[PDB]
Amino acid sequence: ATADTSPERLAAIAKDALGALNDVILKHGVTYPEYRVFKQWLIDVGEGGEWPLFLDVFIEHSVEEVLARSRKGTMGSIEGPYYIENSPELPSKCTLPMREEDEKITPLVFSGQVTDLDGNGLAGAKVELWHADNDGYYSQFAPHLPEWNLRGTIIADEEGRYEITTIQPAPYQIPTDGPTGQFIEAQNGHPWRPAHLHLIVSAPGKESVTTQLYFKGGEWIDSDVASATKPELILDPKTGDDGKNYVTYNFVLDPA
Amino acid sequence: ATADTSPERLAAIAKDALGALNDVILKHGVTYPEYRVFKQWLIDVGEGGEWPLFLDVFIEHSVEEVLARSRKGTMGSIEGPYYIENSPELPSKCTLPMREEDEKITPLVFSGQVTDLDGNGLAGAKVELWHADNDGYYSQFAPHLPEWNLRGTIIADEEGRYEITTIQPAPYQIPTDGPTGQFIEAQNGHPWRPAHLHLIVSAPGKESVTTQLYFKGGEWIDSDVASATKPELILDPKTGDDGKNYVTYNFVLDPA
Ligand SMILES: Oc1cc(Cl)c(Cl)cc1O
Ligand SMILES: Oc1cc(Cl)c(Cl)cc1O
Ligand SMILES: [Fe+3]
Ligand SMILES: [Fe+3]
Repeated sequence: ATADTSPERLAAIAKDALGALNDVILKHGVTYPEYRVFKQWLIDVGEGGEWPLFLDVFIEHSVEEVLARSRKGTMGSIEGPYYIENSPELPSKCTLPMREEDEKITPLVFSGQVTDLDGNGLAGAKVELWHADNDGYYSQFAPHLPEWNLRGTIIADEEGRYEITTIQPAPYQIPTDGPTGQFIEAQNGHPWRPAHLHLIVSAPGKESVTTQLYFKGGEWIDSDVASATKPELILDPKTGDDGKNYVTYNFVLDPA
Repeated sequence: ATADTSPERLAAIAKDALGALNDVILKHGVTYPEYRVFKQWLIDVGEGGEWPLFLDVFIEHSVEEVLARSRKGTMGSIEGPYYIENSPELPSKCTLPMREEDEKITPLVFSGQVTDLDGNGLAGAKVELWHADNDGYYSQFAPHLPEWNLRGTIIADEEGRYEITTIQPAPYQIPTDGPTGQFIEAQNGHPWRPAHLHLIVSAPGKESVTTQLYFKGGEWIDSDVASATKPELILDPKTGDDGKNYVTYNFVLDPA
């Protein structure tokens, strides 16, 4: 990864970031035993491979918030740590790859349209969808799962429409025993994110959008540990007589 | 390491530390490519074993500053990452262990007295001294060095006096190729600390003091990368006719 940040921009960011942290130590009278625990815990974060988790939980929301200012289309949200590029392509009307341990979960039928700022529908539009199973696991991050379980890139039709059947994911829990979970536990927090779909939506000559969608009534929408929920992103699915849940959600893309 | 910090104290520290960092992202409009570089660099810090270095350079000074408020005796300074417990004991009048590559350096004769707040001299007082050689290396952190090179615990006499001959350390440079050095290089900084002695001074029923001493005229006293220099800690050694440099410095210990 590379960034085009100047020495002077970096200096300025570093000065107030370190200044700020040093200010917090002063305000709170952080002790030497505390400093020692902090040092060991930073070591533990790295040793446990949790920098992607910790940052995406506690920092990414502010980086999306910056990006949001430059965008007129659908609300973005954090990518989080579980995205995988090049998920297998599926047609506009499709069902995500899934196991038999998944086919017993009430189906979720997700429909809608990808458009521009003026509402023109968009051909060649792709919807990359990934989410957790009813167990709260992601494929490629749980060795029991078929590697593209609940992952796909949907090819939207000429009008920019799709109909994807999947399942509702379970809420996600941050493993309690790792450094991040221990950080949360030690301050009496909840290591939970509400149930959510991840989507990256793209189209020719359009700026892609990374977002998440949530479920009205879901537990933890009011207390997402990653501060990544937005009211605009909450789905209210209706139940059909097949007993499946139906929801329509449209994507609006900024020009590239 | 353990600390006795409450869930509520931890919550409060975390809230403003993360809040502060998220505020810096917002103020500066930190980008996704920047966020990605930041994430990789945190990973690299851990992989390179540089959490002790980075924190002691950029954070420890604030933790000593907190501790300083509760102390009436000699000014403290940061421990930094190179302290080693149980260095071999030496008598009140002694010379630090050193090589032949060290005996060619002009000697530094360091004298003084350990006392209490009222100026009463202190028996059973110990002066743990450690510093770098003329090359800027520390023993146990450079495989060529005898493991206690320029390290000792000095036993002060009945009056609390010592006379330790050593050498003046060279200034210290933070390795430029590691994540911390690369952090410094990318913002156009200087990876240098002024030449310094480290001391931990202790006595029966007294609160030990961790401090450093610096050298008038030394380069980088005006720009210590670790912000750990204080005017009270700067030595002005006088040259004798043996051509050795002489300095007197007294330690004043708070009661335990
Ligand atoms: O997408 C995610 C993002 C974060 Cl931060 C967490 Cl904790 C879990 C996720 O499933
Ligand atoms: O004692 C030290 C403390 C720090 Cl922070 C550095 Cl960079 C070098 C040292 O020799
Ligand atoms: Fe997720
Ligand atoms: Fe040092």
